[PDB]
Amino acid sequence: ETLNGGITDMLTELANFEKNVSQAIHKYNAYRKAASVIAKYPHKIKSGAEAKKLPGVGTKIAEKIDEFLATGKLRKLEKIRQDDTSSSINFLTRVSGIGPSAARKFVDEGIKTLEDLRKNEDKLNHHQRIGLKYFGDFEKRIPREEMLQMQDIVLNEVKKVDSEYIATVCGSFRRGAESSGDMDVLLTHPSFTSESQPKLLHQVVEQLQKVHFITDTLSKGETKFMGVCQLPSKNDEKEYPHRRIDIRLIPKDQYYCGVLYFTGSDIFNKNMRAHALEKGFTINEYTIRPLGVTGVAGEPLPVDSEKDIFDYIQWKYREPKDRSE
DNA sequence: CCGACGGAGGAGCAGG
DNA sequence: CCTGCTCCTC
DNA sequence: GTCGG
Ligand code: NA
Ligand code: NA
Repeated sequence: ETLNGGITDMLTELANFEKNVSQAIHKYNAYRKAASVIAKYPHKIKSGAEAKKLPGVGTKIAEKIDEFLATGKLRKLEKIRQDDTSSSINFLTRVSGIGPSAARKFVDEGIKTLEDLRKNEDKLNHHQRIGLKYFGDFEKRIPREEMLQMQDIVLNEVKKVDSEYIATVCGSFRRGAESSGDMDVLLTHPSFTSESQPKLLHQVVEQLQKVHFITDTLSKGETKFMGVCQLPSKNDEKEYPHRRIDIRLIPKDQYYCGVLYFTGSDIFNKNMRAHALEKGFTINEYTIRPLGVTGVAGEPLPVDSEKDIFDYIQWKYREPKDRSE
Protein backbone atom coordinates (compact mmCIF):
# COMPACT_ATOMS: atom_id res chain seq x y z
CA GLU A 1 0.00 0.00 0.00
CA THR A 2 1.82 3.05 1.30
CA LEU A 3 2.58 4.31 4.74
CA ASN A 4 0.48 7.43 4.50
CA GLY A 5 -1.68 6.72 1.49
CA GLY A 6 -4.98 7.40 3.21
CA ILE A 7 -3.67 10.92 3.82
CA THR A 8 -2.12 11.35 0.38
CA ASP A 9 -5.33 10.10 -1.26
CA MET A 10 -7.28 12.70 0.72
CA LEU A 11 -4.92 15.47 -0.41
CA THR A 12 -4.82 14.33 -4.05
CA GLU A 13 -8.62 14.22 -4.13
CA LEU A 14 -8.68 17.72 -2.62
CA ALA A 15 -6.17 18.86 -5.25
CA ASN A 16 -8.40 17.64 -8.08
CA PHE A 17 -11.36 19.53 -6.59
CA GLU A 18 -9.46 22.82 -6.37
CA LYS A 19 -8.15 22.34 -9.91
CA ASN A 20 -11.28 21.06 -11.64
CA VAL A 21 -14.12 22.68 -9.65
CA SER A 22 -12.72 25.69 -7.77
CA GLN A 23 -10.37 26.67 -10.63
CA ALA A 24 -7.78 27.49 -7.95
CA ILE A 25 -4.62 26.26 -9.68
CA HIS A 26 -2.30 27.29 -6.84
CA LYS A 27 -4.36 25.46 -4.22
CA TYR A 28 -4.19 22.43 -6.52
CA ASN A 29 -0.40 22.63 -6.51
CA ALA A 30 -0.41 23.27 -2.76
CA TYR A 31 -2.25 20.00 -2.12
CA ARG A 32 -0.06 18.22 -4.68
CA LYS A 33 3.13 19.54 -3.06
CA ALA A 34 1.89 18.38 0.34
CA ALA A 35 0.90 14.98 -1.07
CA SER A 36 4.35 14.55 -2.62
CA VAL A 37 6.40 15.32 0.50
CA ILE A 38 4.14 13.09 2.61
CA ALA A 39 4.50 10.17 0.19
CA LYS A 40 8.27 10.51 0.64
CA TYR A 41 8.02 10.77 4.44
CA PRO A 42 9.47 7.50 5.84
CA HIS A 43 7.36 7.44 8.99
CA LYS A 44 3.64 7.00 9.54
CA ILE A 45 2.19 10.38 10.62
CA LYS A 46 0.50 10.18 14.03
CA SER A 47 -0.73 13.79 14.26
CA GLY A 48 -1.22 16.90 12.17
CA ALA A 49 1.52 18.64 14.14
CA GLU A 50 3.98 15.98 12.96
CA ALA A 51 3.10 16.56 9.30
CA LYS A 52 3.24 20.35 9.74
CA LYS A 53 7.02 20.10 10.19
CA LEU A 54 7.39 19.06 6.56
CA PRO A 55 7.84 21.76 3.88
CA GLY A 56 4.51 22.20 2.11
CA VAL A 57 2.21 21.20 4.99
CA GLY A 58 0.73 24.18 6.80
CA THR A 59 -2.00 25.00 9.30
CA LYS A 60 -5.04 24.00 7.24
CA ILE A 61 -3.64 20.67 6.02
CA ALA A 62 -2.46 19.75 9.52
CA GLU A 63 -5.98 20.23 10.88
CA LYS A 64 -7.40 18.07 8.08
CA ILE A 65 -4.83 15.39 8.94
CA ASP A 66 -5.85 15.55 12.61
CA GLU A 67 -9.45 14.95 11.53
CA PHE A 68 -8.64 12.15 9.07
CA LEU A 69 -6.54 10.38 11.71
CA ALA A 70 -9.28 10.71 14.34
CA THR A 71 -12.38 9.76 12.32
CA GLY A 72 -11.00 8.10 9.19
CA LYS A 73 -12.51 10.64 6.79
CA LEU A 74 -12.75 14.33 5.87
CA ARG A 75 -16.16 16.00 5.96
CA LYS A 76 -15.17 18.65 3.40
CA LEU A 77 -14.42 15.68 1.14
CA GLU A 78 -17.65 13.91 2.15
CA LYS A 79 -19.81 16.91 1.21
CA ILE A 80 -17.93 17.44 -2.08
CA ARG A 81 -18.36 13.81 -3.17
CA GLN A 82 -22.15 13.79 -2.72
CA ASP A 83 -22.55 17.16 -4.45
CA ASP A 84 -23.63 15.96 -7.89
CA THR A 85 -22.47 19.07 -9.77
CA SER A 86 -18.91 19.26 -8.40
CA SER A 87 -18.17 15.59 -9.08
CA SER A 88 -19.66 15.62 -12.59
CA ILE A 89 -17.46 18.64 -13.34
CA ASN A 90 -14.57 16.68 -11.84
CA PHE A 91 -15.31 13.63 -14.00
CA LEU A 92 -15.70 15.48 -17.31
CA THR A 93 -12.20 16.98 -16.99
CA ARG A 94 -10.82 13.44 -17.34
CA VAL A 95 -11.65 13.71 -21.06
CA SER A 96 -8.68 15.05 -23.01
CA GLY A 97 -9.61 18.51 -24.27
CA ILE A 98 -12.15 19.16 -21.49
CA GLY A 99 -10.65 21.44 -18.87
CA PRO A 100 -12.37 23.04 -15.88
CA SER A 101 -14.00 25.73 -18.02
CA ALA A 102 -15.57 23.38 -20.58
CA ALA A 103 -16.50 20.89 -17.85
CA ARG A 104 -18.60 23.44 -15.97
CA LYS A 105 -20.35 24.68 -19.12
CA PHE A 106 -21.29 21.11 -20.10
CA VAL A 107 -22.67 20.32 -16.63
CA ASP A 108 -24.50 23.66 -16.76
CA GLU A 109 -26.41 22.58 -19.89
CA GLY A 110 -27.28 19.14 -18.51
CA ILE A 111 -24.23 17.19 -19.74
CA LYS A 112 -22.86 15.01 -16.93
CA THR A 113 -21.73 11.63 -18.34
CA LEU A 114 -19.74 10.10 -21.17
CA GLU A 115 -23.11 9.04 -22.59
CA ASP A 116 -24.23 12.68 -22.49
CA LEU A 117 -21.02 13.60 -24.33
CA ARG A 118 -21.66 10.98 -27.00
CA LYS A 119 -25.26 12.16 -27.47
CA ASN A 120 -23.93 15.75 -27.94
CA GLU A 121 -21.11 15.42 -30.47
CA ASP A 122 -22.28 18.70 -32.01
CA LYS A 123 -21.12 20.50 -28.85
CA LEU A 124 -17.60 18.99 -28.76
CA ASN A 125 -14.53 20.25 -30.57
CA HIS A 126 -12.19 17.94 -32.47
CA HIS A 127 -9.78 17.38 -29.57
CA GLN A 128 -12.65 16.62 -27.19
CA ARG A 129 -14.14 14.04 -29.57
CA ILE A 130 -10.81 12.21 -29.81
CA GLY A 131 -10.46 12.32 -26.03
CA LEU A 132 -13.96 10.90 -25.67
CA LYS A 133 -13.35 8.26 -28.35
CA TYR A 134 -10.22 7.08 -26.50
CA PHE A 135 -11.32 7.84 -22.93
CA GLY A 136 -10.51 4.38 -21.60
CA ASP A 137 -7.19 3.91 -23.38
CA PHE A 138 -5.76 7.31 -22.43
CA GLU A 139 -6.14 6.45 -18.73
CA LYS A 140 -4.12 3.25 -19.19
CA ARG A 141 -0.45 3.04 -18.27
CA ILE A 142 2.17 2.10 -20.86
CA PRO A 143 4.46 -0.75 -19.72
CA ARG A 144 8.13 -0.09 -20.39
CA GLU A 145 8.48 -2.87 -22.95
CA GLU A 146 5.74 -1.19 -24.99
CA MET A 147 7.64 2.11 -24.84
CA LEU A 148 10.73 0.33 -26.20
CA GLN A 149 8.97 -0.82 -29.38
CA MET A 150 7.25 2.56 -29.79
CA GLN A 151 10.66 4.21 -29.40
CA ASP A 152 12.11 1.77 -31.94
CA ILE A 153 9.39 2.54 -34.50
CA VAL A 154 9.79 6.29 -33.94
CA LEU A 155 13.57 6.50 -34.36
CA ASN A 156 13.53 4.00 -37.23
CA GLU A 157 10.76 5.86 -39.06
CA VAL A 158 12.52 9.16 -38.30
CA LYS A 159 15.87 7.97 -39.67
CA LYS A 160 14.18 6.85 -42.91
CA VAL A 161 12.97 10.42 -43.54
CA ASP A 162 16.46 11.85 -42.95
CA SER A 163 19.58 10.46 -41.27
CA GLU A 164 20.22 14.00 -39.96
CA TYR A 165 17.21 14.18 -37.65
CA ILE A 166 17.89 13.56 -33.97
CA ALA A 167 15.02 12.30 -31.83
CA THR A 168 15.05 11.57 -28.10
CA VAL A 169 12.21 9.98 -26.16
CA CYS A 170 12.25 11.81 -22.83
CA GLY A 171 10.03 11.81 -19.75
CA SER A 172 10.12 9.27 -16.95
CA PHE A 173 10.89 6.60 -19.57
CA ARG A 174 14.38 7.99 -20.21
CA ARG A 175 15.07 7.72 -16.47
CA GLY A 176 14.22 4.00 -16.68
CA ALA A 177 10.67 3.90 -15.34
CA GLU A 178 8.65 0.68 -15.41
CA SER A 179 5.72 2.51 -17.03
CA SER A 180 4.97 5.81 -18.75
CA GLY A 181 1.89 7.99 -18.97
CA ASP A 182 2.51 8.98 -22.59
CA MET A 183 5.28 9.28 -25.18
CA ASP A 184 7.15 12.59 -25.37
CA VAL A 185 9.54 12.94 -28.31
CA LEU A 186 12.06 15.75 -28.80
CA LEU A 187 13.11 16.34 -32.41
CA THR A 188 15.72 18.57 -34.01
CA HIS A 189 17.63 19.02 -37.26
CA PRO A 190 20.88 20.88 -38.07
CA SER A 191 19.05 23.12 -40.56
CA PHE A 192 16.89 24.52 -37.72
CA THR A 193 18.66 26.89 -35.32
CA SER A 194 17.55 29.99 -33.43
CA GLU A 195 19.24 32.25 -36.01
CA SER A 196 17.11 30.60 -38.67
CA GLN A 197 13.56 23.25 -44.74
CA PRO A 198 10.12 24.57 -43.74
CA LYS A 199 8.23 21.29 -43.17
CA LEU A 200 10.63 19.56 -40.78
CA LEU A 201 8.04 18.38 -38.25
CA HIS A 202 5.27 17.75 -40.78
CA GLN A 203 7.39 15.32 -42.81
CA VAL A 204 8.15 13.28 -39.69
CA VAL A 205 4.44 13.23 -38.77
CA GLU A 206 3.38 12.35 -42.33
CA GLN A 207 5.70 9.34 -42.29
CA LEU A 208 4.33 8.09 -38.97
CA GLN A 209 0.74 8.34 -40.22
CA LYS A 210 1.75 6.57 -43.44
CA VAL A 211 2.95 3.45 -41.61
CA HIS A 212 -0.24 3.87 -39.55
CA PHE A 213 1.64 4.48 -36.32
CA ILE A 214 -0.01 7.87 -35.74
CA THR A 215 -3.80 7.51 -35.84
CA ASP A 216 -5.17 10.94 -34.86
CA THR A 217 -4.20 14.59 -34.39
CA LEU A 218 -5.11 16.72 -31.37
CA SER A 219 -3.02 19.79 -32.26
CA LYS A 220 -0.29 20.43 -34.82
CA GLY A 221 1.87 23.39 -35.79
CA GLU A 222 5.41 24.04 -37.00
CA THR A 223 7.14 23.16 -33.72
CA LYS A 224 4.68 21.11 -31.62
CA PHE A 225 2.59 18.07 -32.53
CA MET A 226 0.16 16.46 -30.08
CA GLY A 227 -1.61 13.34 -31.29
CA VAL A 228 -2.44 9.64 -30.96
CA CYS A 229 -0.50 6.48 -31.79
CA GLN A 230 -0.89 2.71 -31.57
CA LEU A 231 1.45 -0.25 -31.92
CA PRO A 232 0.69 -2.71 -34.75
CA SER A 233 -1.13 -5.86 -33.61
CA LYS A 234 1.13 -8.90 -33.61
CA ASN A 235 -1.47 -10.64 -35.73
CA ASP A 236 -1.43 -13.41 -33.20
CA GLU A 237 -2.93 -11.32 -30.39
CA LYS A 238 -5.37 -8.55 -29.47
CA GLU A 239 -4.78 -4.99 -30.62
CA TYR A 240 -2.95 -2.52 -28.38
CA PRO A 241 -4.51 0.45 -26.57
CA HIS A 242 -4.27 3.77 -28.36
CA ARG A 243 -1.71 6.03 -26.70
CA ARG A 244 -0.86 9.73 -26.50
CA ILE A 245 2.30 11.01 -28.19
CA ASP A 246 3.78 14.51 -28.33
CA ILE A 247 6.54 15.54 -30.74
CA ARG A 248 8.36 18.87 -30.31
CA LEU A 249 10.73 20.35 -32.89
CA ILE A 250 13.46 22.31 -31.10
CA PRO A 251 16.35 24.36 -32.55
CA LYS A 252 19.56 22.34 -32.48
CA ASP A 253 21.30 24.99 -30.38
CA GLN A 254 18.63 24.51 -27.68
CA TYR A 255 18.10 20.76 -28.05
CA TYR A 256 20.00 19.32 -25.10
CA CYS A 257 18.69 21.98 -22.74
CA GLY A 258 15.30 20.70 -23.88
CA VAL A 259 16.26 17.02 -23.56
CA LEU A 260 17.51 17.77 -20.05
CA TYR A 261 14.41 19.72 -19.02
CA PHE A 262 11.89 17.20 -20.38
CA THR A 263 13.87 14.29 -18.92
CA GLY A 264 13.40 15.57 -15.38
CA SER A 265 12.54 14.85 -12.79
CA ASP A 266 10.87 18.10 -11.75
CA ILE A 267 12.70 17.85 -8.41
CA PHE A 268 16.04 17.28 -10.16
CA ASN A 269 15.24 20.19 -12.49
CA LYS A 270 14.57 22.32 -9.41
CA ASN A 271 17.81 21.26 -7.72
CA MET A 272 19.94 21.52 -10.87
CA ARG A 273 19.00 25.12 -11.63
CA ALA A 274 19.40 25.84 -7.95
CA HIS A 275 23.06 24.85 -8.00
CA ALA A 276 23.49 26.68 -11.22
CA LEU A 277 22.54 29.93 -9.48
CA GLU A 278 25.08 29.52 -6.70
CA LYS A 279 27.68 29.17 -9.47
CA GLY A 280 26.59 32.22 -11.47
CA PHE A 281 24.45 30.56 -14.15
CA THR A 282 20.76 30.47 -15.07
CA ILE A 283 19.17 27.51 -16.87
CA ASN A 284 15.72 27.41 -18.40
CA GLU A 285 14.35 24.89 -20.88
CA TYR A 286 16.10 26.69 -23.77
CA THR A 287 19.52 27.98 -22.69
CA ILE A 288 22.17 28.16 -19.99
CA ARG A 289 23.32 31.75 -19.53
CA PRO A 290 25.92 33.43 -17.31
CA LEU A 291 25.23 35.99 -14.63
CA GLY A 292 25.91 38.79 -14.55
CA VAL A 293 27.50 41.47 -12.39
CA THR A 294 24.23 43.02 -11.23
CA GLY A 295 22.20 39.87 -11.94
CA VAL A 296 21.54 40.23 -15.69
CA ALA A 297 21.72 37.04 -17.73
CA GLY A 298 24.13 37.17 -20.67
CA GLU A 299 24.16 35.47 -24.03
CA PRO A 300 23.38 31.73 -24.24
CA LEU A 301 26.39 29.44 -23.90
CA PRO A 302 27.13 26.82 -26.58
CA VAL A 303 25.76 23.38 -25.71
CA ASP A 304 26.47 20.24 -27.76
CA SER A 305 25.27 17.61 -25.26
CA GLU A 306 23.76 17.20 -21.82
CA LYS A 307 27.24 16.97 -20.29
CA ASP A 308 28.15 20.49 -21.45
CA ILE A 309 25.39 21.76 -19.16
CA PHE A 310 26.79 19.69 -16.29
CA ASP A 311 30.32 20.95 -16.97
CA TYR A 312 29.44 24.67 -17.06
CA ILE A 313 28.07 24.50 -13.51
CA GLN A 314 30.77 22.01 -12.40
CA TRP A 315 28.42 19.12 -11.59
CA LYS A 316 29.47 15.52 -12.16
CA TYR A 317 27.41 14.18 -15.06
CA ARG A 318 24.48 12.11 -13.84
CA GLU A 319 22.83 9.32 -15.79
CA PRO A 320 19.13 9.80 -16.61
CA LYS A 321 18.56 6.74 -14.40
CA ASP A 322 20.03 8.75 -11.48
CA ARG A 323 18.08 11.99 -12.05
CA SER A 324 14.98 11.34 -9.93
CA GLU A 325 15.96 14.26 -7.65
C1' DC B 1 1.10 40.99 6.17
C1' DC B 2 1.34 39.97 1.11
C1' DG B 3 2.81 38.52 -3.37
C1' DA B 4 4.45 34.43 -5.88
C1' DC B 5 3.21 30.07 -7.30
C1' DG B 6 6.29 27.52 -14.76
C1' DG B 7 4.62 29.10 -18.91
C1' DA B 8 4.28 28.70 -24.05
C1' DG B 9 2.23 26.26 -28.73
C1' DG B 10 -1.83 25.46 -30.76
C1' DA B 11 -7.13 25.60 -31.16
C1' DG B 12 -10.82 28.67 -31.44
C1' DC B 13 -12.46 32.84 -30.94
C1' DA B 14 -12.77 38.33 -31.43
C1' DG B 15 -11.45 42.39 -33.88
C1' DG B 16 -8.59 45.47 -36.38
C1' DC C 1 -3.86 39.28 -43.79
C1' DC C 2 -2.57 40.49 -38.70
C1' DT C 3 -2.47 40.61 -33.16
C1' DG C 4 -4.23 39.20 -28.93
C1' DC C 5 -7.47 36.78 -25.74
C1' DT C 6 -8.99 32.33 -22.98
C1' DC C 7 -8.64 27.47 -22.75
C1' DC C 8 -6.05 23.06 -22.54
C1' DT C 9 -2.17 20.68 -22.44
C1' DC C 10 2.20 18.96 -20.37
C1' DG D 1 -2.87 26.63 0.69
C1' DT D 2 1.89 27.47 1.76
C1' DC D 3 6.03 29.76 1.92
C1' DG D 4 9.64 33.37 2.11
C1' DG D 5 10.82 37.87 2.33
NA1 NA E 1 5.38 23.25 7.25
NA1 NA F 1 -9.21 17.08 -19.66
